[PDB]
Amino acid sequence: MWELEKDVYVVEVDWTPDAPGETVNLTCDTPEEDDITWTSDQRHGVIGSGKTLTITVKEFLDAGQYTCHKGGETLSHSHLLLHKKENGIWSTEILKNFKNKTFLKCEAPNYSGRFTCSWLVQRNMDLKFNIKSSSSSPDSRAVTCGMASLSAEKVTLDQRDYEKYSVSCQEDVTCPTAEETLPIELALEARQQNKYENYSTSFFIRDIIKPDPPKNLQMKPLKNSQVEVSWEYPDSWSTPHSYFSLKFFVRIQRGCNQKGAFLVEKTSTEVQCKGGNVCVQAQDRYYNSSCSKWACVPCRV
Amino acid sequence: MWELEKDVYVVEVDWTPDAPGETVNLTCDTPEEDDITWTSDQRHGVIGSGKTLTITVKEFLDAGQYTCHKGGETLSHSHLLLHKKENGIWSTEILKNFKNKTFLKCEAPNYSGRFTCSWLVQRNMDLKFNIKSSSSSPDSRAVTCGMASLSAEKVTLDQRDYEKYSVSCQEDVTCPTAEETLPIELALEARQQNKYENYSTSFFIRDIIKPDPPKNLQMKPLKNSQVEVSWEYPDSWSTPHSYFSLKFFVRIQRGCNQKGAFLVEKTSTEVQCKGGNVCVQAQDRYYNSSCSKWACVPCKHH
Ligand SMILES: *[C@@H]1O[C@H](CO)[C@@H](O[C@@H]2O[C@H](CO)[C@@H](O[C@@H]3O[C@H](CO[C@H]4O[C@H](CO)[C@@H](O)[C@H](O[C@H]5O[C@H](CO)[C@@H](O)[C@H](O)[C@@H]5O)[C@@H]4O)[C@@H](O)[C@H](O[C@H]4O[C@H](CO)[C@@H](O)[C@H](O)[C@@H]4O)[C@@H]3O)[C@H](O)[C@H]2NC(C)=O)[C@H](O)[C@H]1NC(C)=O
Ligand SMILES: *[C@@H]1O[C@H](CO)[C@@H](O[C@@H]2O[C@H](CO)[C@@H](O[C@@H]3O[C@H](CO[C@H]4O[C@H](CO)[C@@H](O)[C@H](O[C@H]5O[C@H](CO)[C@@H](O)[C@H](O)[C@@H]5O)[C@@H]4O)[C@@H](O)[C@H](O[C@H]4O[C@H](CO)[C@@H](O)[C@H](O)[C@@H]4O)[C@@H]3O)[C@H](O)[C@H]2NC(C)=O)[C@H](O)[C@H]1NC(C)=O
Ligand SMILES: [Cl-]
Repeated sequence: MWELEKDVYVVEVDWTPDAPGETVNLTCDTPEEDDITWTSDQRHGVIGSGKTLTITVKEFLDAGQYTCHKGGETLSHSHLLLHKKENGIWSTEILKNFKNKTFLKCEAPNYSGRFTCSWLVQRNMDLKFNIKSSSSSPDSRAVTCGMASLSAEKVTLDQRDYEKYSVSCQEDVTCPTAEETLPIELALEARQQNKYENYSTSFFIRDIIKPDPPKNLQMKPLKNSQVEVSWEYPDSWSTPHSYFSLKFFVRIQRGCNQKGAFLVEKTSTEVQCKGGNVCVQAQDRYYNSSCSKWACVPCRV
Repeated sequence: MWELEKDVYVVEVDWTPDAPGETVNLTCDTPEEDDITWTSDQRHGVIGSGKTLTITVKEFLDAGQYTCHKGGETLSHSHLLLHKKENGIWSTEILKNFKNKTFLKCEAPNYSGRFTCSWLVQRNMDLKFNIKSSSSSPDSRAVTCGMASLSAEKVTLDQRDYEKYSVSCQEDVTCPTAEETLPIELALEARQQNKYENYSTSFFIRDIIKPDPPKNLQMKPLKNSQVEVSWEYPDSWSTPHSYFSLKFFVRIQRGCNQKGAFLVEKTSTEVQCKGGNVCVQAQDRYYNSSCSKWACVPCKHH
């Protein structure tokens, strides 16, 4: 057993059929020692007595809020969370993993240090999240995360729509241009009713980069079946652009889709369409990170 | 007098003819107090006695290793180095200054933070060098230098060729784009026998930059007395090249010389030669730092 916060404890439990439950002592926060009575918010009536209550916690009915009493007045209460362990593996049942079998997915629009991480939930009910820097060493990368919020966007995997959550974070001290020598290690604590689980992830900001689509994609014809297309770097992207260079792929219509797109490092090109869309996306010139969303415009005069 | 390291002390001395030497007390590192005697590695026999030896240090014979003894066994020893001061000036006799009358010359091939400093020596014998960050304040630039090594190259000044030393250094913390707001202040300690001197220098890495010569200098003709010459930035140079841009000068034949060289910011040009060499050197586009070495290459029927 271990303390999560004031008067909230987590109990690790082996979830095999014939497992011996953990015996946990819960003492009352009062100077008195007589006429002490205990109750649970999962059971009817008095379930114990004595200043210290000793119980065997195996099932989830053995969890919850245990309340003290003396002479009809309440005294204190302690909360029990369960951390399931089955076949040697810690449970991961509150969150739904993405197609790539990861649970936490983070992406950053630039190298400033700000980024967001997101996850999916199997059932959006009675949830409590909290995310922070897992490693707390001096040579760790300090991060200041916000509070988790339910997002309007709903990811659809298999034939099910999962609600997604998200949280924005900022790296404390930064030098965008500097090379990253060690990763950002994060940890999400997840609760659902009286179930406790936790998810961890490590990453370099360079690997999670995904620029925003190029802005001001304008049109200008040239001759029969030819048109010059121009654009400019997005406002979100890191500055100066001479250092944080970008490359672009250009495809035609009728992550990184490289089926029939041609590379252009400059911010303009000449191409033939005369019917259909001319779409262009961006990527960091020097590192193979995630590409941007497509920015499309028709091919009409 | 002041301590350089454990049991090694430096004595500042005015080297005018009739100068009063500095009196220095040397105590023994032992709990005993009787039968204590002193010797020197510059003098024969016992030169003193008592737990504390008091001597007048003026000449170099008064320097060296002073050893402590009791009952035939050695106890401890202290080393004395001399720092000469003549006409108010601290001596600079171990090192030979360059043509520009400086002693330390540093150069960097890129903005990484790595660089090297070099110096010359008048006589390569019984030398000990050590270089470090002179200022040790919080707002100073921290540097981690290596060990000084004798170089194969020998600079030739006047009518004599002098042996050269060099040491590579790295600036602890770096930010590629960042502007340098204060310089890198270094200090070299030099010893030769029992003589101590020290040399200092301050610089911004941007000022010591000297790129390496441009690589893959290929040729491709055009017409009678016309030919296109192309090259590419050197591998040592900082990246990305869109930020760390370079300039190039192109001269003809038959450390920026630029006597008859013409500027080209792009990595190629068309020029007339039809006989001779076409040489090209590089420089940082935006700062007037040192230029690179030259990269040279030579130049019927219907
Ligand atoms: C993700 O999820 C995992 C899985 O739960 C988290 O891992 C757990 O973290 C907690 C807190 O960091 C760990 O608890 C600590 O455990 C140590 C060591 O405990 C063992 O050794 C002790 C020796 O004194 C012993 O007392 C312990 O006994 C208890 O537990 C057993 C059952 O295991 C039970 O039978 C006993 O009756 C006891 O109740 C155990 O054998 C312990 O020393 C710590 O306590 C000290 O330090 C704290 C901090 O100051 C202090 O407050 C205490 O008073 C005490 O001085 C503390 O209990 C837990 O062990 C981890 N789980 C595992 C499997 O190792 C992980 O933290 C989560 N990560 C994130 C990022 O959220
Ligand atoms: C390059 O070369 C120059 C030239 O030598 C170096 O300059 C010298 O650096 C050293 C170390 O930083 C300096 O020594 C210190 O001196 C101070 C002040 O000393 C004066 O005032 C003292 C007042 O208490 C007094 O005691 C001193 O007296 C001694 O010297 C006189 C002769 O000058 C002699 O007659 C006496 O008998 C004494 O022996 C002197 O008047 C001193 O306070 C320092 O000591 C304290 O701090 C150290 C550090 O913690 C500590 O260990 C000590 O116990 C003590 O608490 C220390 O001795 C020296 O003064 C500098 N030279 C000059 C001319 O100023 C320079 O450092 C070199 N640079 C590089 C980068 O290598
Ligand atoms: Cl210099």
